[PDB]
Amino acid sequence: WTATSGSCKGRCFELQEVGPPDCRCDNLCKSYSSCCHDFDELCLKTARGWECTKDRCGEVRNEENACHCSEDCLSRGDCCTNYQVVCKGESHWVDDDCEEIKVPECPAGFVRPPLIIFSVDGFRASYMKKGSKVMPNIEKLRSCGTHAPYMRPVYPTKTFPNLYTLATGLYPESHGIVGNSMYDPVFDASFHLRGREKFNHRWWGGQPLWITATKQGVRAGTFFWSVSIPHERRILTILQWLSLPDNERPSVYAFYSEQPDFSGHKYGPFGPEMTNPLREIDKTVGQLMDGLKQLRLHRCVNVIFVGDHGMEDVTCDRTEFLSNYLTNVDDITLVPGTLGRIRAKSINNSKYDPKTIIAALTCKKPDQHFKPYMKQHLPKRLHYANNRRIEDIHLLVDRRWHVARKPLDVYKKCFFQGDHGFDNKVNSMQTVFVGYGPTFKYRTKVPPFENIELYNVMCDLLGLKPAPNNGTHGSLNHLLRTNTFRPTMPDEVSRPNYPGIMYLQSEFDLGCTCDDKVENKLEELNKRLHTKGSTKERHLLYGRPAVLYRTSYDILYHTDFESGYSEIFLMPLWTSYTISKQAEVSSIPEHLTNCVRPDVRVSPGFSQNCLAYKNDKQMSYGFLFPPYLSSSPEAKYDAFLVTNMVPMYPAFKRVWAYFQRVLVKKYASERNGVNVISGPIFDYNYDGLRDTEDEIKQYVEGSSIPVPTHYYSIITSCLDFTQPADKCDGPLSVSSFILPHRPDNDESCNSSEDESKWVEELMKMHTARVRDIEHLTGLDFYRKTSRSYSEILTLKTYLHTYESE
Ligand SMILES: *[C@@H]1O[C@H](CO)[C@@H](O[C@@H]2O[C@H](CO)[C@@H](O[C@@H]3O[C@H](CO[C@H]4O[C@H](CO)[C@@H](O)[C@H](O[C@H]5O[C@H](CO)[C@@H](O)[C@H](O)[C@@H]5O[C@H]5O[C@H](CO)[C@@H](O)[C@H](O)[C@@H]5O)[C@@H]4O)[C@@H](O)[C@H](O[C@H]4O[C@H](CO)[C@@H](O)[C@H](O)[C@@H]4O[C@H]4O[C@H](CO)[C@@H](O)[C@H](O)[C@@H]4O)[C@@H]3O)[C@H](O)[C@H]2NC(C)=O)[C@H](O)[C@H]1NC(C)=O
Ligand SMILES: Cc1nnn(Cc2cc(C(F)(F)F)ccc2CCC(=O)N2CCC(Sc3ncc(S(N)(=O)=O)cc3F)CC2)n1
Ligand SMILES: [Ca+2]
Ligand SMILES: [Ca+2]
Ligand code: NA
Ligand code: NA
Ligand SMILES: [Zn+2]
Repeated sequence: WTATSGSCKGRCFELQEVGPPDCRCDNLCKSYSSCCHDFDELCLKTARGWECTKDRCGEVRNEENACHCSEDCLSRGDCCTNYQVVCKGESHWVDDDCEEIKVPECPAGFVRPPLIIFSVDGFRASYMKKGSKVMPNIEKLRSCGTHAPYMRPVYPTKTFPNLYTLATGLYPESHGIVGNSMYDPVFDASFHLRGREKFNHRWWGGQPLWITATKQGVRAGTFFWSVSIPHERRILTILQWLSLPDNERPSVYAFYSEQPDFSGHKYGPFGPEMTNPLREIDKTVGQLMDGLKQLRLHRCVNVIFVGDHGMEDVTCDRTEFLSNYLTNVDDITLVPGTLGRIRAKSINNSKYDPKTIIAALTCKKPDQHFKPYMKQHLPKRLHYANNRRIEDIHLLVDRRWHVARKPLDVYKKCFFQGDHGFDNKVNSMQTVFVGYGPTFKYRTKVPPFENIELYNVMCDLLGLKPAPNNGTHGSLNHLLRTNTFRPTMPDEVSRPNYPGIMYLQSEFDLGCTCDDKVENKLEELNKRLHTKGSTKERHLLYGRPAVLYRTSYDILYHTDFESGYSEIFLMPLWTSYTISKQAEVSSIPEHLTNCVRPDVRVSPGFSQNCLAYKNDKQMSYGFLFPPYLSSSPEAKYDAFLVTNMVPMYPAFKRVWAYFQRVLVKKYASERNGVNVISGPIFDYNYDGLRDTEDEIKQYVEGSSIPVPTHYYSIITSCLDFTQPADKCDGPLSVSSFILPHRPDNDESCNSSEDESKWVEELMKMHTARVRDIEHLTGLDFYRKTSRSYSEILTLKTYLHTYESE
């Protein structure tokens, strides 16, 4: 109930929302059908359009007009955005030579540069080049300000998840808006685009920028706009608010455009009908910039031009239908489209088995344009699992395609030629970033970065302390002229032990054999110094990682590698080694095929044993430092130590072996040596964070040897590849992965073929950021370099995506 008898006389676009049954005059009132009777009349004036003309210049103030060309308009702060161009011979901002903004040039009374976030729906990254001739204002912003070639959205690449990730710095799994459509089993409620339930605050986790602002005494314009309010009115309102008294005027503002997304859905991302939408957005940017210039705010305000996601070509003919795989199709509900989420139609149906459903969707047609996944087997980079609103069954849909339940859904609901929501590494989903203003840099290209990092930068820009979030603060300091956050390395929590030789062979009863009873003084001096760390400068190039939780571990040195061996988990947390360009691959000899040797530095009671692996019919074992790459026949013995050993399913061994035997050498050739740090990961509760001992759900049969859920490797080299990895004077180059440790290769449809036809493809799917690996391990890499910490942070957030240019 709204008693709409009240008025918006002098309350138009009020910043503070008033509580029912008083009527509302804010920029959201329409959407809740709650505006006062006169709102349209007073607040949505359209008389005479949006631009001054020669004859209007110096006119008599007619309050009915949408914007004003009178002489008093500047002081009221309600002129048309072109008033000074037409009525005072000033130039449009786009026609002006751009000039470095070394410091904020603001009016007196401004306590900080304001921030204007100009967000655009479906603004695919490639529009910056491909639409440049029709977008001169945006193109000025881009070239004079700071820009990245693209910005990576979060998965799913939909609107609501991404706009709210921009607002909070949080992954959808953490903020809760996990799709445009959702069901919450705890609430027994649903969330839709249409309707009212999306206005309840229990859906919306984390702390968005405007609340972070308000709580620290920085005033915020309201970010949301009702869809009926034209774009021109939104700009004029922002400019009106900027004219307000110093004690009332907000410091942070948001504009939103529904274009180009709206048109892109109908006409495809590059349809000829798309040129006009891009023209109008650019015209809107020009209106804003011309307004800021009239108010002498154009060299004061920092403007962010940012998109939420891109757009792909998708038509009805390219729709896979679950009815061509599943017989039981009525007993399930599907969230459809560019991603698939399946749950049961009724929880009273006990016969619903998600296992048999996954199997029925697995490699069934030879060109199948989706892959099913238990949500916890989704690549860790998507961070799309740890929320009760994300269904256990998920379908990652191929770019260009759609998934529906039945054919009736497609022809009872061809209309669209574009869509989005796919995997966030897909080029067509990439979007834009431009920063322009005194606090941003001048004519600077920055590398691609993920949208989860902006929240921190927008806080920096406003002198705010960010709420806890998934950004890595300082990873984008290179966007800013000043105002930078100056971060410290986390303090190491657990210091390592450095065990020497403390145990005799005969104390070990592992059930392990090795064919190694093989016998000088100078060569025995030589092997001790390898076991005290003479080649550690070689294999540990960036310092040892720091352990940031309480645990008990040992550094173990060897000729070819160095490990941090966990006594609690009975394996390394990490193993570091360097393969130069010149290094050579040898085979595992016949005498050492099933050789596992006791490590005399580590007690029997903190070691694995071979008997457990024998008794476990499902589980075999592998090695973190690969025997294949031992530097000498003598050094190869070190690779068979029990402390280099880890549990591996035979299906995963195929992957691991190919990676170790072929790809590691390949990368060293292509990159001029590589440093490799490999290790296990335990995420049984799929929260993206290192598991404690008591969260481990599976052990090797009849033992305390915990089974990893994943295996990682960080592959580092010199960005200048003319210098070898071990002698790099400059910036580093990194690529990493988190492979799921799975007992079958059902994920790879071509896995019965040779490993050269599917393994590298699987690793690409599971590419990762070092920062991903850090959350999952509690480790901190790159502790000792000649590089700045900010540069290291940027490097830690890098993702190698394996997409073309
Ligand atoms: C991305 O960044 C985010 C943000 O930094 C990271 O998420 C944080 O991770 C922390 C560790 O997991 C987590 O800390 C916990 O806080 C609990 C209190 O949580 C409330 O308060 C915060 C702060 O205001 C608030 O933000 C939370 O909001 C969540 O929940 C509501 C829904 O109820 C949503 O509105 C919102 O979307 C958000 O949901 C998301 O997070 C929750 C977890 O909080 C998930 O469950 C959801 O699926 C969703 O992803 C909350 O309102 C606190 O209760 C926890 O304490 C337990 O664990 C500690 C460990 O120190 C233990 O010592 C205690 O005993 C305690 O256990 C007790 O409860 C247990 C279960 O009921 C039980 O087992 C025990 O026996 C005890 O009874 C914990 O300290 C923090 O909340 C989240 N924050 C957010 C916003 O998600 C995220 O990790 C980052 N991701 C990556 C990959 O880096
Ligand atoms: C979603 C979303 N998350 N954050 N934003 C704001 C936001 C963040 C950023 C940013 F700066 F972050 F880039 C830039 C712009 C915006 C404005 C988006 C906008 O005006 N839209 C039209 C209205 C619809 S839906 C609607 N739904 C819930 C509420 S409520 N309960 O939270 O009040 C109110 C609503 F009207 C959403 C899209 N939209
Ligand atoms: Ca969108
Ligand atoms: Ca975990
Ligand atoms: Na076995
Ligand atoms: Na297979
Ligand atoms: Zn859309």
